[PDB]
Amino acid sequence: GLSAAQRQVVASTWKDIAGSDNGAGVGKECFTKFLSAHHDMAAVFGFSGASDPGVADLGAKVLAQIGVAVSHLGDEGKMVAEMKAVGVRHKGYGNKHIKAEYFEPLGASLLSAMEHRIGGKMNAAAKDAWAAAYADISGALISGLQS
Ligand code: HEM
Ligand SMILES: [C-]#N
Repeated sequence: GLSAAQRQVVASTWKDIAGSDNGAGVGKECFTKFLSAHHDMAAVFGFSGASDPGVADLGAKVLAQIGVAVSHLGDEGKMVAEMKAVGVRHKGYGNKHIKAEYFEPLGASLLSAMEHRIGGKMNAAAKDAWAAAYADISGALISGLQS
């Protein structure tokens, strides 16, 4: 759960993270750094490696989905219901054995890619609130995945 203050710094910094490309660039960097660090993850996604054209594609779709989750943070039941639906779709994605443990390393890569973009605006308060926001968004996706 996010506090009112955490919801506010997440909604505020998302404007800068989204940039003029709806976070597409942040997505490309997150997924390229993640798969370069964990080569074993390429197969879970069905990618050939970090250079596969699909990582820039999927990176834009993930960041665009985080953007609609950010627009619904004020209604928790709404945000978790729609992230559960995304999670239910993941049962049939990649190697079809996506595991809950894979989400915490992905989170670290996302927060670094966000910081890379926004610089000093991703301060300690922004990082804690985005860590809390990533915990709820992926947590709701995992619930759908395990349903
Ligand atoms: C390490 C964990 C994850 C894995 C292995 C994974 C894997 C995949 C794969 C393989 C696809 C491509 C499906 C296709 O070919 O159409 C996909 C699509 C998608 N993923 Fe993930 N995903 C993960 C985490 C996430 C997270 C954290 C989000 C949260 C926003 C997310 C959001 C999406 C979206 C929006 C799509 C596009 C299709 C749809 O809306 O269902 N994924 N994911
Ligand atoms: C998930 N991409």
